[PDB]
Amino acid sequence: MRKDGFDLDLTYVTDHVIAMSFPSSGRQSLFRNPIGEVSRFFKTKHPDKFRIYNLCSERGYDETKFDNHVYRVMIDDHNVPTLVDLLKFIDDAKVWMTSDPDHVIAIHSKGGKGRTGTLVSSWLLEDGKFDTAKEALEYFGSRRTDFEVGDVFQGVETASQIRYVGYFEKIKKNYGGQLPPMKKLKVTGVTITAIQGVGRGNGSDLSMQIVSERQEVLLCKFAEGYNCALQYDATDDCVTCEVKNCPVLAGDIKVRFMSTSKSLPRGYDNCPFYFWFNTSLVEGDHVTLKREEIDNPHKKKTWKIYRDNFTVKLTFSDAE
Ligand SMILES: [Cl-]
Ligand SMILES: [Cl-]
Ligand SMILES: [Cl-]
Repeated sequence: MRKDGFDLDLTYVTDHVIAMSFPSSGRQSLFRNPIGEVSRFFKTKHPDKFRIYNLCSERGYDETKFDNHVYRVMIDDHNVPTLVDLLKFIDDAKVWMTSDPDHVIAIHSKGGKGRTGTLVSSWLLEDGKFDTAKEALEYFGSRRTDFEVGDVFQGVETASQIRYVGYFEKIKKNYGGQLPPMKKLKVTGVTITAIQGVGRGNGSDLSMQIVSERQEVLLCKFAEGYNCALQYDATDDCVTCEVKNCPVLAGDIKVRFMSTSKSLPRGYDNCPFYFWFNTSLVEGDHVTLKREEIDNPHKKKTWKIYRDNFTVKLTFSDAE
């Protein structure tokens, strides 16, 4: 049985904003579901000071029980909260932080990085500490790593996480802190540039899944023409796919690309590359994401595969 133990990692982002995590378990530990007991300690030994936010996956949410002093947010590892849930979090934090100058918010997630960073950086924007998502993200990265070099990827883990902090910035600045109006869209096309070196280099290994919040709503398989029609353009080093039968989409959308190619590595989320967007913040008839704006190609270790001009564009139709 060698070594067990409780390793509570606590990082003061500001004097009243804490990021907490438990980096050490491990495997079979006596300390199962530590949040309940950390909460119990706070309400006993430091009453009416700390409010804990527990950020956990769909599966991990089931293991939790309601707590008066704990606010739960459902977010999958290497993913983002719904924009609605992000705004609800900000509202709850605002109420807690403003009611008493001594009040502290403590944000917890398993890895103490991507999910925590998304919410902490959004909070820093709400409290006016920074004017831009980039500044907030870099600052949190610097606090959690104790390292000076400003890197947004030290603050969060994925490009969608960076996007969602940006979404909050836009909501605060341009929408009066309110959720933007619903926008209904259908995906009618996908275009991928710099396809050479990516799987088979011609799109024939690829499939695309569209997920609405947590439910698959469309699957396209490119080579086969399953809900689609693939065209490979060698002269422009790109693939374009007509997307067929897309249902009406609204709100938070996840797009995942899968491959039958052994040579194309999976990153996070059990796939080669993926991204999140919100339909309400789509401008025009498309969204185009560059290499470092896509989840997985954002990592330098994949740059021999996803080259400088690798981009993914979704083309939309207006659904009333
Ligand atoms: Cl419950
Ligand atoms: Cl792999
Ligand atoms: Cl239509």
